[PDB]
Amino acid sequence: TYLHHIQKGKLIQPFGCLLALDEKTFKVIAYSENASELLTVLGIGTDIRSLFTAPSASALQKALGFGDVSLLNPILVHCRTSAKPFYAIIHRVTGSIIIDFEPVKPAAGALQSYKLAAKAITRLQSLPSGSMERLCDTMVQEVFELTGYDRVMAYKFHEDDHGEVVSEVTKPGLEPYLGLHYPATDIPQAARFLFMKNKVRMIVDCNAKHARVLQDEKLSFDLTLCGSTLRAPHSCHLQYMANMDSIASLVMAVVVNERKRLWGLVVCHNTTPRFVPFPLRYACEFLAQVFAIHVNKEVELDNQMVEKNILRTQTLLCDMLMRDAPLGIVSQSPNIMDLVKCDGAALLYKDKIWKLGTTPSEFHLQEIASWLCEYHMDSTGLSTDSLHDAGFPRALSLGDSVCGMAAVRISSKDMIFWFRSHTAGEVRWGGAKHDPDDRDDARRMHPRSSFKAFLEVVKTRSLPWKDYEMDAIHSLQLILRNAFDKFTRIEGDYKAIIQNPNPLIPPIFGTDEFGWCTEWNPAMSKLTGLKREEVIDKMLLGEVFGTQKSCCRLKNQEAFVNLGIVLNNAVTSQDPEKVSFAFFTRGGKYVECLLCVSKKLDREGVVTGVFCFLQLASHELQQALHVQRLAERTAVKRLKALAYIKRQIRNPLSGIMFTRKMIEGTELGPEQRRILQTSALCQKQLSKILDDSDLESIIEGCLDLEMKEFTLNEVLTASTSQVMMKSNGKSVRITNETGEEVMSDTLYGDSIRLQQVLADFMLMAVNFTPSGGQLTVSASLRKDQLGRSVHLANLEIRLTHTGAGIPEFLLNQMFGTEEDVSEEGLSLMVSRKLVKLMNGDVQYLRQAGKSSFIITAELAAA
Amino acid sequence: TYLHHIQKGKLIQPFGCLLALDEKTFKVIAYSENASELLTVLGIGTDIRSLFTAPSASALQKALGFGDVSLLNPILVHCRTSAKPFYAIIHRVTGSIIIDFEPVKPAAGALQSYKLAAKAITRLQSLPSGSMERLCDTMVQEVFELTGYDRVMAYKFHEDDHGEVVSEVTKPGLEPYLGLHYPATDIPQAARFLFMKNKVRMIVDCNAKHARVLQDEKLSFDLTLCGSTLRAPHSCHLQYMANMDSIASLVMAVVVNERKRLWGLVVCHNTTPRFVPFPLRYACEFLAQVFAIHVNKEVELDNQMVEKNILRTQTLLCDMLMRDAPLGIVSQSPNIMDLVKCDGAALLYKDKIWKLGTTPSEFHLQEIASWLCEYHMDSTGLSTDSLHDAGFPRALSLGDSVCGMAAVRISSKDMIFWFRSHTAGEVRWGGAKHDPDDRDDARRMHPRSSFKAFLEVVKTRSLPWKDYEMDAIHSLQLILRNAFMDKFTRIEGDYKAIIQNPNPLIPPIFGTDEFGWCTEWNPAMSKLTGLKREEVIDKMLLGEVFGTQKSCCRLKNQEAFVNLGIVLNNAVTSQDPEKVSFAFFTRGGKYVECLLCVSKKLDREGVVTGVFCFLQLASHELQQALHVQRLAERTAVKRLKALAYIKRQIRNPLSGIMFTRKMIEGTELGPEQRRILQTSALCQKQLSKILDDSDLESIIEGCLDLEMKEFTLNEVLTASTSQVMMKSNGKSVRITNETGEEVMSDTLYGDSIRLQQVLADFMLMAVNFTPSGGQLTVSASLRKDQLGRSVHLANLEIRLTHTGAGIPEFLLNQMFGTEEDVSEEGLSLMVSRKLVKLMNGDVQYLRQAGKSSFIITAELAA
Ligand SMILES: *[C@H](C)[C@H]1/C(=C/c2[nH]c(/C=C3N=C(/C=C4\NC(=O)C(C=C)=C4C)C(C)=C\3CCC(=O)O)c(CCC(=O)O)c2C)NC(=O)[C@@H]1C
Ligand SMILES: *[C@H](C)[C@H]1/C(=C/c2[nH]c(/C=C3N=C(/C=C4\NC(=O)C(C=C)=C4C)C(C)=C\3CCC(=O)O)c(CCC(=O)O)c2C)NC(=O)[C@@H]1C
Repeated sequence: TYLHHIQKGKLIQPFGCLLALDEKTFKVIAYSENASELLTVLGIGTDIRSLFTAPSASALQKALGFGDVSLLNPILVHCRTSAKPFYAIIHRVTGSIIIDFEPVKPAAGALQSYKLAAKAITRLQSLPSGSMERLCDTMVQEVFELTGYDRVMAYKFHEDDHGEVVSEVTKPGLEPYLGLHYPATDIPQAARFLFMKNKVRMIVDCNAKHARVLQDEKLSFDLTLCGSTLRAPHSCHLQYMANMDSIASLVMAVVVNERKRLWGLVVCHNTTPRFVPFPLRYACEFLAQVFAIHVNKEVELDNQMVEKNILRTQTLLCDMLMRDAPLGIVSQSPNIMDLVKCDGAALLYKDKIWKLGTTPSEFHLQEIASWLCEYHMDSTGLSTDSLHDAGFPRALSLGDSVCGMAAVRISSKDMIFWFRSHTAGEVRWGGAKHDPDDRDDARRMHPRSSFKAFLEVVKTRSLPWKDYEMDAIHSLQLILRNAFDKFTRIEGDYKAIIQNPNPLIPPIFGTDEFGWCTEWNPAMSKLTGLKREEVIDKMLLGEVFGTQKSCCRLKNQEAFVNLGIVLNNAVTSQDPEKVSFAFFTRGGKYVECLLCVSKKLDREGVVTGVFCFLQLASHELQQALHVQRLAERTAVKRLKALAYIKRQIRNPLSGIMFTRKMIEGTELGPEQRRILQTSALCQKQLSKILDDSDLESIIEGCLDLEMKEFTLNEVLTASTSQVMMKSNGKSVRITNETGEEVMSDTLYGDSIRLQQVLADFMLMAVNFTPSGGQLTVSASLRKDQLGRSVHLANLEIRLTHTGAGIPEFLLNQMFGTEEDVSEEGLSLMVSRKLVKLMNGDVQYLRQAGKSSFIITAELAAA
Repeated sequence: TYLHHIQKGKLIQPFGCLLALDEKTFKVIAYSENASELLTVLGIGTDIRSLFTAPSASALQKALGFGDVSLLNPILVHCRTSAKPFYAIIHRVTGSIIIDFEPVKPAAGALQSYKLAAKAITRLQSLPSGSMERLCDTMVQEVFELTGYDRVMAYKFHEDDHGEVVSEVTKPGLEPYLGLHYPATDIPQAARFLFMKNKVRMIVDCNAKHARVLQDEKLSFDLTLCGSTLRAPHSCHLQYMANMDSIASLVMAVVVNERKRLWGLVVCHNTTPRFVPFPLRYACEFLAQVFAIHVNKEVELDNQMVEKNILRTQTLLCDMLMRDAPLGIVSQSPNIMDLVKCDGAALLYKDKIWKLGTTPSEFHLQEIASWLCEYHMDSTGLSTDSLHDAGFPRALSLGDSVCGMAAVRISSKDMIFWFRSHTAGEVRWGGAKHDPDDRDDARRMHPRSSFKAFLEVVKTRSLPWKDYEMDAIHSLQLILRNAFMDKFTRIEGDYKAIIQNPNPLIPPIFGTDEFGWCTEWNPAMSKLTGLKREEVIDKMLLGEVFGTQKSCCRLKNQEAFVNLGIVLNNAVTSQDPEKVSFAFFTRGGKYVECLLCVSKKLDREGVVTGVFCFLQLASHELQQALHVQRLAERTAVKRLKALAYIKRQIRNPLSGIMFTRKMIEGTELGPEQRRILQTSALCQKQLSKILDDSDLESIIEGCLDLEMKEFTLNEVLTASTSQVMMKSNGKSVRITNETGEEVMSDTLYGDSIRLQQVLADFMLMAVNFTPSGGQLTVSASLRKDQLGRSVHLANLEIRLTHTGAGIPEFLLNQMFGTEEDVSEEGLSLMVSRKLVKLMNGDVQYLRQAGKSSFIITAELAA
């Protein structure tokens, strides 16, 4: 096996010395070949104190007999002959305690080494939780500057033990490996087992004259070098790295629960032999642990969202109970589409179909019913990843517009559909497509010699239907049957995997106008142990949910008062009110749930009682809303100011609109009419900025552009108009030099947003240009040198000024370098991002003592 | 006694009839004289089914069998003779059941009764917590409009059982009772015991001639009337109410926990006889229960505020440990004055005195030091509310500047003092001072006839010294004495020499060196951890003292180990204290959840030499208070930065519009061109003024400063018209100014932008709700002859006009503040309401037949 070969390896990488001391007599029994030429007699049986100085021996011996030596590493020792600084790393092996010596090429202890990554941890913790891509990208970015390798990657393991690169930052000029998939056999289980114990592997150069550990034959024990930091990599990996042209590597390890699972590895490559000091490697261990800490939060947050999707679906399902059976679930605002994520829905009732979105034709839906009625008659529901895989003869007749389906037969020949469109199943492989039946074998020596990308075309399929999604469809099926259980799941392989669902209806209990209980759901009975008959007429507040001598017991008197308040506030507002409910069951179980209480309305429209139900949220979920509940009104109390300001700023903006519009009627000067056109564009800048409520609403998401005709002559004129008043006041000379043929180009990009981006960028030069200084604006389409045959475009704007350049603090705050942003540099961060959405990036460069804003943009048009 | 007299009372108020039925045979065992004339034959042995209609009798019979009959009260019944409505109040007594009937003079059950207080409940929960005065003030307001009594009071019970009025709202033209104290003799302990059972007690007529309840059953059981709502008030209290001139009363008992203590009472008075229907009385019971819960919450917040002060004192004390010298404890702003709430503090150290704040003279302080040197040798501390009470021979010389003092014996001659100034101890009694030697006497027949306020002057003392404040300064004993068994003498209230043992508040402290080994382990830490300092010194704090496995103190998991390392390294970089959570397992198994404060330790040479970690032990409720504070702060800094970007990026296009207007001027413009330009001018200043005064923190709750600028009336109408002309011209409504040519040409001086801003949104609110037809007319008037123009003032009247039904009042009343719903149309009017109101004017809607009109009158000068 591979593990047996790795643990029996007797070769070490020629960048250090490995001396092993006996556990009992505390003298060397094994040594590396290069020890004599690097530590200076090196013969076996000489105490280490002979080969070092007095402070080194005392420091080593004190930690030699320590309990756990992991934290004391690294240890700075000096040789007796020349006192050349060495780093000593000590790990204990049952055969002999092994010390690895690493020269200190021109931080002692675990805590001091962790300080090297302190700047990286403060960047990971100060991150918006929720997005795993941002967490992965910021971790690879930190390692890139922390270790200084040519290419840093985040290799994430999937369920099939194969991996995919989720993020990558490299030096410019290197081919990107982002998105590539690699076989599971590339990293065997021997390496996966050791990565949970070593957690850091470093290779200085894949072509090195390996040294030999010449342990004496008199040693009864089988000394192991698996845990050492100097272990020579296997010959297959040396050729594997040579094929990828990665001479040096530093592979990290991420373990979710330090149950425990190797989430992935952080791979740092280098085309040249690279050496990294041990404190940095130890620091990377801490950073990986912090990364694994935050990874476990993202999976928890994902688990919270899937719980909120169930809760939101439960809220929707209760609403569909009150609505009319055949047509109520369609006419209202929350449709059947909101129940299950879909691109369309249909409802075949009374030989009539109620299309609700991107659904097949009316004729085609009838043929869907014919296929369902015979091929899958036994099952009342069906879910298919792809309709062609199911066996539909005319799957291709309706095209690739829709390929998934989740249909349940409520009654007779009436069925309700749920259509899902296809997804881009394009996956790129690293040179070998992983397959389930491949297994690691020790006979293989040379790996694949080609690493070119493989484009594996996956058959046309939609997203797989989630397990919780299927119960939501089944829950509506129960609702519709009453208002008037085997499910087929053709997913993946062509196998009719029959399943039964779990009803997702919430525990529902109702009250009449006076207070007597009226309804008691079976889900309510199973949660509390009280049958429907025993709580069918007793008062809810007093006898059913009461403090003393009650069928269900509340915690204290506050619960009694709180329950009565909610049951009375329901009549005032029909909208559901969410409150925390807790009570004891007949068996003494303490349950914590979230109570939704809403009015019950009859056909006449009068209050006929209260319809309420509980949401069985988890303890972690309950605290999430409860904490947010303390600041829930902040979205209303504070929104008054934003709504008032936006409303109060809109009134005189309209006054500006009416005033200048009427000017066009009157007689105007020949060149004077041009002010109206410039003023109109600036006016539209106010209109669009008012629509954008917050910058925080665009940084995490994407601020959509505008597809409109647009000429470059006006925007530069409009952008200059904003900054002339500042420039004319504090003297600043401004000139524009742009292509005359570009005025008639009439580009298809956004005009108001690009004007805004250039407005503050041009303001930047004015605020830092000395009196009388210049300010040049340029433009260059360069349509003949970017491949305009394939529909694309290019753009560039230059902003040069005098004044020895702008200060560093304002300049550094762009590109998300410094976390804190000033009241002045935040706009530049938004402005820089606003051209990132335009496939461009702004840069700075100082030439001849001048400045330059190299802002680039691309016009994605067709 | 008083309780014995009440328990054997056979009189009831002539406001209803009382019928007592036996438990088994259900026959009338007792009745009142008024029953025959109110329920019609009637007598003992009469079945109650023969007094009402069949549907009503069965409803009563159903309630008689209910286990908890307080739920079904009240019950609406009708007499069979004439179907006269009645309310049945039922309560169970061991001897027999008692039924109270109440006439109905033009909600059945407890739930529907609570609906009458639903409006009052929502203005108690939606209250910003922190002060009991606001909660007490609003609760009195709820009962005032609900019950409609002449006056409503909040009577708080103090420790000595005497009461104090803490809140009061009355009908206009009364004598306020706020702040008045009343002796505990007024409310006997017998009445307090009954209030824990009968929450609400009502007296209708003070001079009513009670009708005796006849009971000639010759049975063993004695019929008690304590629980009946019809019970006759005691003879003494009947004369007690006559002196107060309060015929009717409605007292509500407030019990904090239902440990169970009567917090106080809510008293309602009415000069005329008053009747409150039972549902409102039951609703008042629910309101008291909600008030009781909120009172406990206010107490809990007050208790947490004390804990925060202890944590603040603990954090301050840790700084004094690192502070250099007894000279230094004065220099830095975290001085002794912040340690204890005091008006002054003086430190005596080696024949030199340092004073901070309001302290006595140099010479008097020396005698103060000499006074303890000859009076209180045994005690090392002192605490006197008043120095005159303590025994200073020259106490009067110090004056009112300093009256109280806390003293500390740092050394034989070293002393450090604190001073508190005299506080105005004004308490007004109701007419009889309450003395502790007063006991309830059952033989008393007439109460006091004088209720005028009697003012008792309390002796000149200071604020009462708290237990933790004397503890805080004792914690300074150990810190100062160590860096250089005991008794503390307290003089409080009556002259006494109480000796108490203080328990020092020094928090647990542990520190490490630059490598990781522990350097300190406080005795407080040893008690909490169970580990002696000997077993922790010279051992790694991370991994050997605090660690997951094989460690002295066991962390919960790898989460704590990583987090502890982060805070121990961020402290070196960040000198400021870091507030993080910390949990660890004591060797005894205790899971100590606490907060960790880490600050780097600086040597005298200025080089870092480790960390200084101390713990703030906080309850499970205090920790979440800071946790939600950060999350409340989590969206706080974001909106400031988000608004500062929207505000900054709207200013730039405004400068562009300003520049275009400044350049549209040209060489010269036509007669109308500059006029239409002028309308654009004042419209732009409205854009700038709104941005400068954004977020409306002042115009909504304060007196925003206005601008007095030479103004002309004619421009304000035209500029404000164009803002609303866009929507008006486009739709069916029209705008036509009323003839004011003489007065518009006439000049009045005011704030153009502020008046136009108010006028602009008032017209837009009009055009919006004009029902797609009719004309809008705006008029004006200048008043300088009708009002005195010799006062250098003038009156301006602006009158709008509608053509339609009229804006709804439930939205119009929102601008006056009566209504608060989610509709921005009323929000804008309310904010502008104070803006004109700031101009010594008012705004008034004036309804009419065809032409609904506004009225915007403001005070304008010249
Ligand atoms: C030999 C025929 C087979 C083999 C054996 C093998 N592989 C490892 C360890 C690693 N393999 C890795 C693969 C990658 N390297 C990359 O750069 C990328 C993607 C960009 C991948 C997927 C990685 C990483 C490791 C860990 C490196 C390390 O330091 O251990 C080993 C263990 C080496 C050792 O002696 O310790 C072995 C025996 N790998 C093959 O690809 C073929 C099938
Ligand atoms: C009789 C010699 C003594 C006495 C007896 C007494 N008092 C009560 C009940 C109350 N007395 C109250 C006093 C106040 N009333 C007020 O309006 C104010 C302040 C504004 C005060 C301090 C109050 C209140 C009550 C409770 C009234 C209720 O709800 O019942 C009683 C019990 C009456 C009964 O028959 O139940 C008795 C026996 N009070 C005196 O002042 C004299 C000394």
